[PDB]
Amino acid sequence: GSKKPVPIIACNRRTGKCQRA
Repeated sequence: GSKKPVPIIACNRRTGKCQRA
């Protein structure tokens, strides 16, 4: 608990939906 990083997510070619596994 120090900094506020950001993971990676996968986008989808459908109903505005994007997220990681």
